[PDB]
Amino acid sequence: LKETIISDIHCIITKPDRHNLITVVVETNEGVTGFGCATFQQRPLAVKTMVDEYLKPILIGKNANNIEDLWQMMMVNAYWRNGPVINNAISGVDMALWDIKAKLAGMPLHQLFGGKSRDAIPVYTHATSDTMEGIYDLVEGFLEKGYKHIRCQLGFYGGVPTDLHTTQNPTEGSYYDQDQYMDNTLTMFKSLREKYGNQFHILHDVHERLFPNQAIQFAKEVEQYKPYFIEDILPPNQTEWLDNIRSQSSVSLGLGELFNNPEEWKSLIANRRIDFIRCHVSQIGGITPALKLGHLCQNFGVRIAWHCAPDMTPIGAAVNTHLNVHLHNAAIQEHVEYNGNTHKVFPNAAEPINGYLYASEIAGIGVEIDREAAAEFPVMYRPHEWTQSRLPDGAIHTP
Amino acid sequence: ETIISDIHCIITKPDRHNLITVVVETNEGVTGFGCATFQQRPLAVKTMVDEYLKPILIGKNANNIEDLWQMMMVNAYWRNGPVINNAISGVDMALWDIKAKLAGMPLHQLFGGKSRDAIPVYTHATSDTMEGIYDLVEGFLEKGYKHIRCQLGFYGGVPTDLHTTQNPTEGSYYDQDQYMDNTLTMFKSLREKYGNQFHILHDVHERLFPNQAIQFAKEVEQYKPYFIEDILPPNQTEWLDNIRSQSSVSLGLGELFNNPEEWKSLIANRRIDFIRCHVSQIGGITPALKLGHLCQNFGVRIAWHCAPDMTPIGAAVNTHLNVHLHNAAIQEHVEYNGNTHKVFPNAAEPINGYLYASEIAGIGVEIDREAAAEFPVMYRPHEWTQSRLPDGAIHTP
Ligand SMILES: O=C(O)[C@@H](O)[C@H](O)[C@H](O)CO
Ligand SMILES: O=C(O)[C@@H](O)[C@H](O)[C@H](O)CO
Ligand SMILES: [Mg+2]
Ligand SMILES: [Mg+2]
Repeated sequence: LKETIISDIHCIITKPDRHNLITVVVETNEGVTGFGCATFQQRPLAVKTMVDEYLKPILIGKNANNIEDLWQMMMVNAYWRNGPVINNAISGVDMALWDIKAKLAGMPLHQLFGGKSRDAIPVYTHATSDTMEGIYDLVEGFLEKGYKHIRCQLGFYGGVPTDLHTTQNPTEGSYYDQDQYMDNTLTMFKSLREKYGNQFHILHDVHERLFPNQAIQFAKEVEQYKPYFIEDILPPNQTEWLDNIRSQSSVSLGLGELFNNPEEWKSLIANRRIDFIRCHVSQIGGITPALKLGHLCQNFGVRIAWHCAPDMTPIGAAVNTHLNVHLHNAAIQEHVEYNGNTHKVFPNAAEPINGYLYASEIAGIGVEIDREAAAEFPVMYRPHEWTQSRLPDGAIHTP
Repeated sequence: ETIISDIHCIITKPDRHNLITVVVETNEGVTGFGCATFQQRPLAVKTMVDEYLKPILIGKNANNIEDLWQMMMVNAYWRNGPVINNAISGVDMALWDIKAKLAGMPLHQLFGGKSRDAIPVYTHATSDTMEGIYDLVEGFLEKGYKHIRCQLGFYGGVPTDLHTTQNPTEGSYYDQDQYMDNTLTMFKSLREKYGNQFHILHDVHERLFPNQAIQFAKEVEQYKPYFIEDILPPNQTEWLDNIRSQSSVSLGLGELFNNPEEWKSLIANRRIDFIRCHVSQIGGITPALKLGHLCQNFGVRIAWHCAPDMTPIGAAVNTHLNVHLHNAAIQEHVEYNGNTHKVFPNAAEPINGYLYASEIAGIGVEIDREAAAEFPVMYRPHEWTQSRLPDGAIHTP
């Protein structure tokens, strides 16, 4: 191996399905090209500005081989640090550098790490509908495909305030009622267990919809249905309340897709407050920190379920599968089938087979972006009205 | 209702620093100004304001600052961090400016008025020699300052003078042991010469590993610093327990904070004496009031970070916060140069070691948009942030 000099950096935003996806491309003098995921779907222009105007100038000319040095350097380069815009931009670079390294090594990404500790990673997918029969329809399709884990949600939560006990002139927003949401969810679980028994593991995402007193009540009530995990039962700033849950419920908990600061997860993990870490890999700054966090979780007996919803490139998905077949404490990979457009922008994107995702076996990450093809689906402004989530009295709640 | 009619985000560089101002316009003729300054990444903040905050603010009622703050903070789902928070801060401060203007009151009067007459100020004396420090100190004492942050030596640049490797990686190098030794010599020398004539502050600037920090804290204690600042990086503050158990040294920390999880345990466990957050990096006035109150409960005082790379609008806001919040302690000095005074008129300067809050309606300082246009954004690399130890490793800068 000789020095590998960075020659150019690109940042591409594309929207082949419903979400703005962000890819970073790192070119080298040596003609070895790396690809990485930088997807912060809600603010893609801010991530692209970050890469183009700020990371590019500090990276051109540097030796790509020293990923660790470059990561440490990038993370503190703006002085102020740790956030979703900065970390996503860095992730795109970090993943691309790992891609370049694996290509130079002539190895699949996970082989650099130390290779496999499992044959493939199990997958769970999403069944959400306003009717139980909609859920049943989705569930039965997934079971036919060999899925053994399904995240189920009954009802949609966020609409006009008129349906609720609201005030005389409600502030504009996406309204919901926490009690209605909990009641529907418990009914859903009961119905699913009566209908399917233990045919599949049921997951559910509380999505920080609750106050702490509601969260603990919900944990106790849902316990009997033995969810594989209940996800984001609290927002990231009230996880200290997990202690009271852990002292009286055996419910399995996943949390962390929101994290972009180590102080959000350090005490959480050291105190065993969760069972599955859920971080979005690009939010914490890429592969480099994901390995370390995986190892931290291993020490404390916490398993890994990285956030892998559709708001991420198939490049990012492939990276997570490499991480997932390598880290011994990886548990499961979230997945939603890719549409035709996405498959076209990112060739060779793996889909699950009989409920398992297999890591790519060519050199590198295994998935790149077709640039000229990404341009057909340009960045789209989206209001994301659901993030203006309000309770009946009109107050914002964490969405 | 005060309906928001437009939002602007102006980057201007009258001095060394790309400063960022948010302007909120209204149909009530009233105009608000706020600071969104993240100097190292200004275009990212501007993108955030222009493309993302503006559409969720136009047509909304500016009176309800608290709602708008809560709404903005979670609007991108992912949250916290310097880019989003600074954008939000610019808006938040401008909404406060509008409210104060409509009330016909200085900002601090909205909050509940003064709990001190003015806020003391600390200045900066950095030199390569003790004599250089003495000269600076004496000039400050003559002007009525009683608190001075002192630093002996400059720490960065070429590693030729250090015990480095054969072919050092490009970067701004320093040696932690030389830095600690120089700082201790500085404290000793200042106390020998001036005794208790003035309070001495020093900013460790996260230069140390935890084991070094603990040792330094114990050694420097005898010199009674007013505070030692950023003795640890924001991800190693658990190590403050080690220090707090065996040293009486006064500690300030937090200019780097942008996430409440960074300060919550720290404050509830009394691990610092002065909170140092930069108001715009935590999201503006709205969260600064709450954080100030949180500290008050726990017996922690306030020394918000102030620097030339914050608009004078931001400075004025801090002085309003400082004369109002009972647990405020001291305001870091920012000697603004002439161009900056031109672009941001009526900026207060210390008088006999004190900063007095503005007494006109509003924040009291605005941006002159024509003046600002004379100094467009200019790229800067900030090479100092690539800080390295003699073996070539990055250290938090
Ligand atoms: O676990 C999940 O897939 C969800 O929490 C989504 O990521 C969230 O609605 C933002 O897209
Ligand atoms: O406390 C201070 O004024 C310094 O730590 C500055 O924030 C830092 O050098 C970046 O400009
Ligand atoms: Mg989720
Ligand atoms: Mg400082």
